[PDB]
Amino acid sequence: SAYPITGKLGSELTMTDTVGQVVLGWKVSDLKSSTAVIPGYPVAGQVWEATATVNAIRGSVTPAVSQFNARTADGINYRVLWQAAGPDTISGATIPQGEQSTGKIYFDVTGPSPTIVAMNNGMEDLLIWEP
Repeated sequence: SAYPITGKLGSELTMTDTVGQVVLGWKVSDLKSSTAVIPGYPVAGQVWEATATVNAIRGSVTPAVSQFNARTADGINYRVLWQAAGPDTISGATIPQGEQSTGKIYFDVTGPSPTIVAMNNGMEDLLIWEP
């Protein structure tokens, strides 16, 4: 597979999905230890956050926020705390072509600190943002 598409934190990466007839852009930036208290969530480690923006380039897009993950370089993975409580969380609402949607996503970091964000759809890694 030609996936994943890799680039830098702070950059917007484009993915074309012709099965869904959509094109979207995702920006991920500002991955960092958070002071957010999520919850009613059972946090085991330290809450981390990133700021994510989805861009509906072609078609209406419903962002697949549950696909996000924070990772270390060797590959330890922390699932997004999709959606749920979390302050100023990105909306999961569908956005029409030409609009964008932004907000925070959170992670429960229980090991080494992450430096990477990756979107994975259960089948493979699609988009990766690294230093």
